[PDB]
Amino acid sequence: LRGLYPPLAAYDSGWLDTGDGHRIYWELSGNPNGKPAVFIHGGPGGGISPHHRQLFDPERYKVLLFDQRGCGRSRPHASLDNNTTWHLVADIERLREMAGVEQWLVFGGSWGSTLALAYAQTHPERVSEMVLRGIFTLRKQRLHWYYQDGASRFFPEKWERVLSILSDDERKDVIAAYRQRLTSADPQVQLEAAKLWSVWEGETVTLLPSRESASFGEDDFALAFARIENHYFTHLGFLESDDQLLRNVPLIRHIPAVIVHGRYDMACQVQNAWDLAKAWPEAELHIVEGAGHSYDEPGILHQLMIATDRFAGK
Repeated sequence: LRGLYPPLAAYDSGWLDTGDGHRIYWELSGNPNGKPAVFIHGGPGGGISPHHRQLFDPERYKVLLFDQRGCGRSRPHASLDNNTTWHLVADIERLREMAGVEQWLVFGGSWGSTLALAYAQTHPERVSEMVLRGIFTLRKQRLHWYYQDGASRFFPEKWERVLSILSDDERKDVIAAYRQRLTSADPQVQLEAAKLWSVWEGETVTLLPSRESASFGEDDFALAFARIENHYFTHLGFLESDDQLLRNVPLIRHIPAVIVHGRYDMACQVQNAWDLAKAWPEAELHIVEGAGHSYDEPGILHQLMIATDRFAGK
């Protein structure tokens, strides 16, 4: 189809205690005995949404949605204690064993494409196919484009607000100036910065401006989102190799995949989708023209709904 499936209820939900201070939220909607699928939300620190359920066929898919760690209803709110790429990879497996799935489709866009890759490349037997979107491999060039010099040139008026709170010395490294504030003993300080990191993204993640970019300002979300995002970026996704994710594709090349990406996606450039495709020829790349970063862009949504329907009713 072109649009989302109609709204529906999760058939199950709960909290999985990780054992190191974390209790992660997880839903279960679709079909009990259907094709097992997992949704991997993006923007490190963003959270799942009821809309993420309407993205898969109700009668054919059993989708597992889960809040990441310190975000969403996942308990330890804004907790950056034991919250890295590799810890999250462990949570996907727990949820798998728990869910009782031996292998499933990994649906994840933006940061979720990152985690999808990082998970697929360490558990190649647990993914049947992958549907990636707005590819994000976490290379230094990519963090620099959205948080230092690049996206800035397209939203000069929006980036001045993000810079307003930084001293000139502090302006030569936005990511770090923001890690100070975000990890301030003072929380009013860390909320002022959190609201400025969040809104920047919510405002450049769509081609045309939408009113729903306001949600990124909301204190709680903005506190978790900003500090979790800046956390992972500060550690470079916790990968030791700028290109560990590209330079590790052979391990999953054998896995059916579809790659959707907006030509004008300002959060993660097309260059990432192309680079990954240039390395994974068996994957079907779809550079949707006239669109931005958000999954819900009409052109990106289409290809996503098409990939999903195909990967299930093959």
